[PDB]
Amino acid sequence: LTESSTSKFVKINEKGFSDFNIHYNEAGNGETVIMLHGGGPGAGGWSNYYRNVGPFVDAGYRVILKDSPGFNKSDAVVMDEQRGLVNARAVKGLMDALDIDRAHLVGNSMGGATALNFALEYPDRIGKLILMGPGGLGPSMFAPMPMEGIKLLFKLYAEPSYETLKQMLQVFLYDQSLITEELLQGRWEAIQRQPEHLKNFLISAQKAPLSTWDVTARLGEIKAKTFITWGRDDRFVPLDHGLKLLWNIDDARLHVFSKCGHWAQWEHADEFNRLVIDFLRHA
Amino acid sequence: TALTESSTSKFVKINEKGFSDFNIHYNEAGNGETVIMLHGGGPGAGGWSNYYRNVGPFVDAGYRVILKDSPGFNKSDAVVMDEQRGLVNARAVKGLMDALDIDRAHLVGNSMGGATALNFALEYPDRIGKLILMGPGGLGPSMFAPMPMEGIKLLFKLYAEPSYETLKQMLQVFLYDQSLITEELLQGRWEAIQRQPEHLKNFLISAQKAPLSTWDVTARLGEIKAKTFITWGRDDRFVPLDHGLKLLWNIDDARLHVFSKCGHWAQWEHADEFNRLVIDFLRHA
Amino acid sequence: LTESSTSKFVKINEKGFSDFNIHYNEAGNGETVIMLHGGGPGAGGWSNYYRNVGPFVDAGYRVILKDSPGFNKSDAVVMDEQRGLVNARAVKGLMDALDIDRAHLVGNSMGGATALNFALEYPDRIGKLILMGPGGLGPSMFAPMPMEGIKLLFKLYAEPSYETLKQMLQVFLYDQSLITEELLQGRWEAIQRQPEHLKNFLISAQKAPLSTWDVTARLGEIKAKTFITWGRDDRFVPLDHGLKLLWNIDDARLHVFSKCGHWAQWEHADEFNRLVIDFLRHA
Amino acid sequence: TALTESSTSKFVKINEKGFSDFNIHYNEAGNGETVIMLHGGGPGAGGWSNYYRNVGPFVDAGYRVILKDSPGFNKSDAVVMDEQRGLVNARAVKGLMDALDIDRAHLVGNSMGGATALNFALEYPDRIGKLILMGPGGLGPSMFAPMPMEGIKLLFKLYAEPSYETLKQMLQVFLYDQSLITEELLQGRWEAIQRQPEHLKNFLISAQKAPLSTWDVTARLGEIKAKTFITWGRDDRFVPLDHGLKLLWNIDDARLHVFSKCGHWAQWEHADEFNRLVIDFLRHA
Repeated sequence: LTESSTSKFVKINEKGFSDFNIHYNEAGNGETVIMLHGGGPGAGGWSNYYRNVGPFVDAGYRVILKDSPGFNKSDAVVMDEQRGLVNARAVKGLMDALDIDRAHLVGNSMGGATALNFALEYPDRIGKLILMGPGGLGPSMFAPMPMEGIKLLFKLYAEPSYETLKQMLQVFLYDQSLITEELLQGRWEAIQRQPEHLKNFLISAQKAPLSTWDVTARLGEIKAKTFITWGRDDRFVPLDHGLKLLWNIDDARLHVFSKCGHWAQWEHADEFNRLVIDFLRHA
Repeated sequence: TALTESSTSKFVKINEKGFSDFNIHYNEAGNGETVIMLHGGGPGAGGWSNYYRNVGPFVDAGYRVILKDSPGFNKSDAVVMDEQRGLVNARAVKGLMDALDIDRAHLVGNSMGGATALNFALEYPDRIGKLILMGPGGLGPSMFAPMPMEGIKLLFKLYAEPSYETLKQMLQVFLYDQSLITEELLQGRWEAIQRQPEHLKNFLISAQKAPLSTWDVTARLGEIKAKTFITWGRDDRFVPLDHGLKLLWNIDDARLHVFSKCGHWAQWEHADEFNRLVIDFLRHA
Repeated sequence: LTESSTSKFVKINEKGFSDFNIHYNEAGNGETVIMLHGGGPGAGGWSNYYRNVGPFVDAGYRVILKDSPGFNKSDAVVMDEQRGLVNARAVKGLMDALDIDRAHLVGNSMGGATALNFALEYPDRIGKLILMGPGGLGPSMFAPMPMEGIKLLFKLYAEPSYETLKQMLQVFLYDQSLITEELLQGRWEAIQRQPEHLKNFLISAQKAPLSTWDVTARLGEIKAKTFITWGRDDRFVPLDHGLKLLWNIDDARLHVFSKCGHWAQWEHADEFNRLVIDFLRHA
Repeated sequence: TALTESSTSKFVKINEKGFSDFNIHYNEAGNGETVIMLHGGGPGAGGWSNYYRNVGPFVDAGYRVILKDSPGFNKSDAVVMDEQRGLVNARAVKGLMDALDIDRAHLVGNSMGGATALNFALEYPDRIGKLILMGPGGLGPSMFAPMPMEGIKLLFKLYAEPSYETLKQMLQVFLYDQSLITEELLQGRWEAIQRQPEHLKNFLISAQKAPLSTWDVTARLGEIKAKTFITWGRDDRFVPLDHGLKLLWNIDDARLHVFSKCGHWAQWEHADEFNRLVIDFLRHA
């Protein structure tokens, strides 16, 4: 499987979306599993889950790596509401235009916020819920905020540069040796590729700061089976939020990887894949 | 042969520091890599009672499974210990391995058994494979839970004043869903208490000689190089959830899994999930 | 100062209150400080703050030890709403009939929930906010619930007895030697004195379980200077809620006493008094 | 005499384990019970710089205040240490007390100074009065914060590549309200770095000989009998808030106070509150 071989597009229509073009990568048959990427500059479906797409399709699943509105190859956009909620509406739209009643969700950071919102708004359209360091869960009980990674994230959005990108990555990953010239230059080009997304993201932040993302109060509503994962060494989202989800979502479980940053499905792809696939198959 | 408590029941004499021709009872089945499961420290605890929902699946997965009765518990010989139990128990595990010609073994440890497993990993690093901890005890104070915790108070109350009712109360506190307690579970455990009364008295004499605080091996966790899998019940009223974090941060290569709607016994209350997760860990980690 | 010498009554009129008689103990002149008791059987204004009333009045404060509706000498009542909110309405009523525009609040357990609700509903009628192991803050991130103390609390309400009372007290206090025959028999008589309160409390619990008490979502609204105290060894309310309040209430501080149960103002009266009086005078 | 940095500036030669006629600089004023305040470990740290917002109020409250410059910092003599700094610094505090005929002293310690105070309480229990800890360092891993923390990364970066800009960045990370940084605070600290460059190099050589991990005295906290007051900034990006809990649970008689909207320096960013709380503790605890 490759980026282009799975590259596809589709227009959607929802509350705040009218003939909006959404990009994504598809492969495999069976139950549908929609993986949602984070909110960092240059983020995208394939770039974030290219190490999970293969194993999951083999496991007999229909994998869809979706590009959220205002990211990668999906159309640009400015949001007046918390991205979590808006992103979820975009998800429903993609499954409607594509005719998909049920879908398993896998979401990291912004993707996790999106997944949480989707489960709250459309509980009848979601299968199992998988969260990897989801964002927008309010204050941490131990970590000063904004967290290290968040400060670098906004810094990168407001003042894009190779240097700042690297600094963000060094804080993004636990094992510094994983930061290669290929990875650096790779995402570097992605950011410069579509600057409009960077500015639009910042404008949206103005309209809806992270505080409008906190859906903690509605966690008791989610009834979908949930699997929470966290990198023990995540400098972007607080580890204690993993406990928050574990205690407030009726049926959930928590798995924490050691020597792991904010990119668990990538830094510990093998264990992540085995765990989630096992979770989807037997849970 | 059918796999039952009786069909798997065996005994072996061990020799090690503090042990001379000491009889250890255990339940064994299967062939392949060795997995020794170590039980908790409550009155009436034993290998079979702790792990009867796990032995079958592990054997079927291709492992040689040994459910060991630690010294001073169930069918193993009686003893009054003057040293911390985790260390003494660890010496017993080595003694059993030596006696059965087992070079290396994966360890699964619950509570006292978890402390035992940690001591084993520290004292005999070349004799252990992977390390599985299920709510290990003796790791010192909690950063959030007042101590002694509910489960510990009932454990000591049962040791001093054994009764069927107090046993039921302790089991209830150790669970998330108290309705899961069966008449058969209670009866089996009550019989273990009634039929080996000396173990309760000896445990208390031992506890006075070596308080639970002497079980704390936190300071040496950084020495453990065995790949470790830590499991905890989100609703454990016996040992503190934050100790799972303590282990996750201090042991070099570990991962932590917390089960929701689960009391202290993750291996029992969430047996299927526990079995799948641990077997996957042993096979692919 | 004594119980009777400060014993007083007063009728109030609020949303769910019409000519409702509220009891309390008063002494001293100056700024008004209203202390609210916990929700355990036999609880009451004087019985819970008799070690703090003296020092505070001397500090130049007008101290009012209020009996919440359905407790001690105040009229009986059955609530259909979370007690925190109802209790706050009773507080406003007491200050209205008594003509008190501003008041400093000191609340333990149920009293803390009451204080939080009052600050949220009537922010223009509160001075400084002092919380001591306040209840109704949702799930704990570490403590299994119901907590040890809560189980004994309900056990005592449903099946009143000398034995259960003692067991509750042993879990209520850190230092077991403080449990004397005088204290035991003392509160024992108080409980049996008015059984109607016990049954009414249980009925109210049916109408509004602890889940309707969680006002966490509105903590960001409180602007009153807040002082949070917690017993390190509290087996009734989770220590991590102290951090919850510290992070969500704009201007707060946290003090944790070691070797201390769920009755901080009593178990560590001297330090508690110095700290809070200093807080009221200089904060 | 007016109380200024210069008017309080003094020097004393000390003799102790590892010290022979070693010159220690300190700032002193007041009379009464002795309170020795120990500074943090960042480049340019010193007694006056750490505590100039506290010395006046403490002296006015009736205490003899000594703001000590630890070995290898500010105006005290240079040194390359091969043992953990907290212990070596503690020996220096005793040396200073012996040289000045001070029998017992209350200690206030920030960061490295907090580690120093803990070591002092452990090694010389009969020479300490009350113990005040303000964000003490070297207490091992955090149960929640990834390490090294932001403040630690900047501290080591400044030690290796000193610059005014990196100094400002470090100070910003150590505060909650970054706008509180003044030109005078930065200039004073920058001068301490520029005028004693050897301290930065010696600190790094010392750190290689005795990593921060050797500073961890967690295992002995139960030995401390001094009444202890632990203070922490809720927004400390240098040392973890949960270590405040660690101290609260392991030290026999302690209390914990956490300031909101406060970075690492509770004594500086919330000076008035800190002064009132600590003075009340020394007087009535």
